[PDB]
Amino acid sequence: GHWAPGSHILWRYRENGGPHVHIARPVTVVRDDADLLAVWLAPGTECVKPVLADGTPVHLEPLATRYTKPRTVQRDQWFGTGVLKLARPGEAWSVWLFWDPGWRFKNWYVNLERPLTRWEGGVDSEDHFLDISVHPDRTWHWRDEDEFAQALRDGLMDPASAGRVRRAGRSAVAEIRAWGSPFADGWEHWRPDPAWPVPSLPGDWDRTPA
Ligand SMILES: Nc1nc2c(ncn2[C@@H]2O[C@H](COP(=O)(O)CP(=O)(O)O)[C@@H](O)[C@H]2O)c(=O)[nH]1
Ligand SMILES: [Ca+2]
Ligand SMILES: [Ca+2]
Ligand SMILES: [Ca+2]
Ligand code: NA
Ligand code: NA
Repeated sequence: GHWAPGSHILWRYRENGGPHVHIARPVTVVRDDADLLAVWLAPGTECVKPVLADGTPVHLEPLATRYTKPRTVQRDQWFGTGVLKLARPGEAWSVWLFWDPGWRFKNWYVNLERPLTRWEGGVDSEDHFLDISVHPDRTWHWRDEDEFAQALRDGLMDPASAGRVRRAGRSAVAEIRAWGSPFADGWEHWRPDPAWPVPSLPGDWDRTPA
């Protein structure tokens, strides 16, 4: 079934090549139907993110060991402006919209990922490392090609899995070139309902349904 707009759910990613949740983001459902799930991640929301086992930031670990060193999780608020996330059921990416203060639209962000799986409390995925940035002038470029390369070097991905990610990348680029959904759909002009509260991080944010 579908969640009513205004519902609170969790949007989650598992650790790379493991079963445990490492990213958990409480979000408000904007739209949920057979064609699209859209959610709003508000500024200040309490989230879960990965850190290295010593609590230090993943991004600061050299690439050579960034994906080999032991990790844990940390609660942290969503910094900066809120993000709108959009995902077609069954599709191997979601598209997130980023704005600067004053709702100055910055870019669409194509997050290549395992198609979201729905469960009672939200949606779960696995990030595929490679991303795409799309600018308001319709141009585009890759992000994190080097992290994608590193992940395959460390066996976080098979040649076959990597191939599937590259295929997804080509399909997303095809949509960008054609200016299809959701790029063409004016979500850059969407605004959250000011009455919506900031959703809480559930104490059981890490539960994994069978
Ligand atoms: N406003 C805001 N943006 C965030 C936050 N965390 C992460 N992001 C953004 O989400 C983007 C993707 O996160 P990542 O770099 O950890 C991963 P990946 O590139 O594989 O999706 C980052 O570039 C970062 O800017 C946050 O708390 N607030
Ligand atoms: Ca990503
Ligand atoms: Ca990335
Ligand atoms: Ca990145
Ligand atoms: Na469908
Ligand atoms: Na203002």
